[PDB]
Amino acid sequence: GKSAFRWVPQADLALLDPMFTTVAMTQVHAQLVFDTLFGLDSQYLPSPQMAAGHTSENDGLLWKITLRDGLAFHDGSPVRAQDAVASIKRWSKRDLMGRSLMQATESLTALDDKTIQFKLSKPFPLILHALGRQSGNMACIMPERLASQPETEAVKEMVGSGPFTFAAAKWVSGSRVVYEKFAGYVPRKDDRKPDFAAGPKIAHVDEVHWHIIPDRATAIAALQANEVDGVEMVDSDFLPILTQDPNIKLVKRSLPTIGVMRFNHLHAPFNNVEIRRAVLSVVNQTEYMTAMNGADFPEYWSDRCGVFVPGSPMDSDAGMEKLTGKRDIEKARAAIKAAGYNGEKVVLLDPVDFPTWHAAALVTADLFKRLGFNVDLQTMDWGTAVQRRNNQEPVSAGGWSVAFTGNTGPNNLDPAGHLPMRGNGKQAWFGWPTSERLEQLRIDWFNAPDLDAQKKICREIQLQVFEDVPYIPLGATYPVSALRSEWKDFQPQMSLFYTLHKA
Repeated sequence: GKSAFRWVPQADLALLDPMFTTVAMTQVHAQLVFDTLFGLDSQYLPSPQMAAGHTSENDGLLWKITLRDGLAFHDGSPVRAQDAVASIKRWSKRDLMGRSLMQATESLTALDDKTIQFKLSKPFPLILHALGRQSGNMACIMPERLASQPETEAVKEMVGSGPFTFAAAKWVSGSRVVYEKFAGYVPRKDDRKPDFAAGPKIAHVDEVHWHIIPDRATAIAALQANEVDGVEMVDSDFLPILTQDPNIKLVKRSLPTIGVMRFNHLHAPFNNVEIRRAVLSVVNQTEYMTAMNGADFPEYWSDRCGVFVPGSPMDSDAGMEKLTGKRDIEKARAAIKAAGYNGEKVVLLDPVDFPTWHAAALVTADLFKRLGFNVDLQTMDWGTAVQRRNNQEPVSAGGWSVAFTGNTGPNNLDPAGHLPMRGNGKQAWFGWPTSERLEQLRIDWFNAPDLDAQKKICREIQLQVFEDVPYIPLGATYPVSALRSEWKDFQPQMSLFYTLHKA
């Protein structure tokens, strides 16, 4: 009699503590079992979820957050402010955003069992954005007895307040994970349409069953045979069959993989900003996306990708002509020669066993040869290339010059966790670009008073990325999930099992 949603995750579930690890499947698990003080909508803006509201006083140095009525943990005990305080303190040990919030917090206390109080040293306008984090790491609320565990010891007992309970006796490694609708869950008021994690969270199925199927062809066959209801990760090879199947609905997920060309900024030739800007002037995202993804399903990639997720609030047209304008090879060749390039060996790391990034390496090798570079395209396994790109030494000592990879997830929405834009030198992501401007602009975004101010700073960040070229975006590739056609309102921002429904 129980209704169930049968789900094929992209990987098995290995860890249960959402504060302990950022791995994708733990964060999906977390959105079934736990809840957050604030949710994010499709514009990734915060709104009350477990909270009823908030107040800001004393010139933004004193914040009060009130819990709404009807919150309960899966053991029946109500959620209090003391549980939220203990959860936030533990969550802030490993979460980047929570760490920044508590660095600005003088004291975090519960005034009663319903009101949370932040006493701030300096203003932190991103406090609601912080407490609204949905993944990596979800700002999940646990009972104080569990939130008091050390941040270095992963929590094993699953007691959340979210719309599903974790059936621990049904977690079978390599085979099954089972979640059961929390009968005691009281969704917040229905004053807005459910949208990502904003509005009421309603479970419309009695159970969610993860079917672990490592063979991707087997998983697709189960979906077409109506043996499962959804598959998290659909490879491009299966796009023709699934598009033709009228019983299957393909879901373009909201957050893409932004492909990046990453230089080694520590040695010639890409320690020279004029050479980096010359390469930027001939990168054609249409060519990269066509080679990496094919031309048959262009609805799942974008060739107009700047620093941030295309179409998201921080995205803008600032300086985008640096990518969308004419790709002039002759002028770029002349600029590289004028900059002083003299045939130095340029090592490209080619991961032959990773098809998309192998394709990006091949496009770049041909482009660099036409630019006049002395190209050394080194073929290796992806795991080898990941080790090689950590070397900071020059090419003469076995070093590298260009590498190719992708950045996924909400980090690409804003400067907080954005990896390639960072400019703190040898403390930055591999490649180690130095841009004091980009570092200061990121800090400016943290201190920005409102959304309009944040957007203006992210325009400047994009202008500065094109000027200093810490990396070059190659395009955005959107992952795809597949569902049986009867399932509606599946949220595309994250694999979520509330809101979705059949009837």
